[PDB]
Amino acid sequence: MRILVTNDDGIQSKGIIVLAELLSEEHEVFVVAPDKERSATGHSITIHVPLWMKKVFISERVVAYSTTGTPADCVKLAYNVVMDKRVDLIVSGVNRGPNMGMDILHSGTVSGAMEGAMMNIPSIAISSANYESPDFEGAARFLIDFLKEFDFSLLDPFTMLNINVPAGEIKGWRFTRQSRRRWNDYFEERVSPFGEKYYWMMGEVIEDDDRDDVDYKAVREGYVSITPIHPFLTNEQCLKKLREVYD
Amino acid sequence: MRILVTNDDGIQSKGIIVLAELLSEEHEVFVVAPDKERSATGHSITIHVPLWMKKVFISERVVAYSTTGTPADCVKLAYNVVMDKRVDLIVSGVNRGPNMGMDILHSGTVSGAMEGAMMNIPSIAISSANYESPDFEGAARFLIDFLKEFDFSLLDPFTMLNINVPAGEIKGWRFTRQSRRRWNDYFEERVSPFGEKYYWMMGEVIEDDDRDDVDYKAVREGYVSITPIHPFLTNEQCLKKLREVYD
Ligand SMILES: [Ca+2]
Ligand SMILES: [Ca+2]
Repeated sequence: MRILVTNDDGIQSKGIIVLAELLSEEHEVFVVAPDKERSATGHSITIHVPLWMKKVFISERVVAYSTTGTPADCVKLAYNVVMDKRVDLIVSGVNRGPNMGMDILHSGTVSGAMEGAMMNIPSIAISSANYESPDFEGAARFLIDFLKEFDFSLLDPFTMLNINVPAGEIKGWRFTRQSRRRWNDYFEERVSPFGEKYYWMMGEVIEDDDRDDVDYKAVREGYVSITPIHPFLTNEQCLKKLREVYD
Repeated sequence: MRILVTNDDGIQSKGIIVLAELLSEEHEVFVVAPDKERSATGHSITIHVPLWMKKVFISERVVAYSTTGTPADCVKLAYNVVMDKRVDLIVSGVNRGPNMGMDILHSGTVSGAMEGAMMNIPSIAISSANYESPDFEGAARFLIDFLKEFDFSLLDPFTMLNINVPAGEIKGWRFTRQSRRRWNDYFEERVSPFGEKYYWMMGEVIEDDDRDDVDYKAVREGYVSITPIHPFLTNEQCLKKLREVYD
């Protein structure tokens, strides 16, 4: 299987290296990731200026390239220029920290995998749900096992898998829905040497989902959270109501 | 989009001119076709003798060249010496007459596109389903409209689309599978002036497909037939059984 590995922390990140090396023992792995920190870049793409790539070494077992673009740019470039449109699976990660709730909208890790979903290529965004003490190997090992037990034909079109792995013990797998986890974010105001004020974004997490099958609850219980998501944001319930009211 | 256009009827065929002209209205078109009739040449290529090319005129925006080779040779030449290995799409046609069932194996039109598939370049073979009232403009116009509605990421690697446009009115299009339409060939015997007999190949068509989603049935109904085909001929079903018995 020809696998494309990418991430949003940079090609030199420990999370992507372990993932690539472990996947290289059984598959043909191609790594195309950002040449710098791309966390919180969401699904941004580069259209105003050109993109550049650089061949880098990360293992004699894998073909690697860094690009001046975003995670989504990396997937487009890998697909069209590095892998000759021959990609069997796309894995974006392993990210240091969780990617759950509404945070996935600005997640670079998720965007990489989503670009794959948009092309109907089986894709997975994988994150170690513990920023402080991440377990890249455990997440990678879990993935290798998942690839042997999961049947990707069950994946509907334009659908990818957003995966969050507990850092401690993995007590099992659980298919979940995206939660509404978000933040009470504010700003820390400060003053620069030249007398101009500046702001630092800060925040406290909000976990107020009443539903029992959401992503963070599963992870909280030591269970890997596997959420099938697609690039469609329509609020059907609301749409139906707006119509039965006007038109 | 850098598009390569070829055929099996010769660069002077009305079928290829109409097609190249329309595609140029919004695409960088290059035409590399045979300098002579090449219908029924299948996937033959020129390896025993040299290949020659000749600059030809068709449009002020379209770069054209005829060659002494087959449709397949044309694609190899076009790609390596005319388009600097930069081809986004290959379209072969528009052919005068259908290309469905087993007949696609000896079709020069199909082979032009199949060579592109072998080189892993998105390719399309397009034919007007009526030999006697062909409709080159209709077939070409359908393709232009189809391109605006087709997602090339869904066209697997080494795969091409074999398209047959019915003559007359198009009710719509369908993604079909290759049928087993074929011919019961035979020969009419005749004698030359010098007393030696010769044979003229003739034949009656055989249409005995029980499946409803095959190419010719869609065409008969007034629908464009679109079949995704590739250069892989293994009979998996037969192979499976052979391995079960000779394990
Ligand atoms: Ca990150
Ligand atoms: Ca022909």
